[PDB]
Amino acid sequence: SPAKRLLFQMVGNAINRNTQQLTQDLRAMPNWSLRFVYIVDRNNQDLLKRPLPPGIMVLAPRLTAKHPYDKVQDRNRKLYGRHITLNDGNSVKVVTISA
Ligand SMILES: [Cl-]
Repeated sequence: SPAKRLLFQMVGNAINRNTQQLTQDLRAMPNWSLRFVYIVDRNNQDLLKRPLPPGIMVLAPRLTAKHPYDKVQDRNRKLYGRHITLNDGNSVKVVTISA
């Protein structure tokens, strides 16, 4: 639920940003908080090219233009996810992970 509030604030920021700007503001976040957020592009790559922890790729395929939001329990963790399209036209999936 901290994870859900992180998704919320992140999506709130990201929707007004382009790919390059969202990449740099993701990079500018502190390391301890990055372990909880991934932003996955149309190539199923994290915007900082980090390897995706398992579970991210159970949730990501579900996140769609028609059904943008979903939550999953995986490996004693809640993952929360949201598909958005940036002002670029590029689509990304912001995914956050708990404790
Ligand atoms: Cl959108």
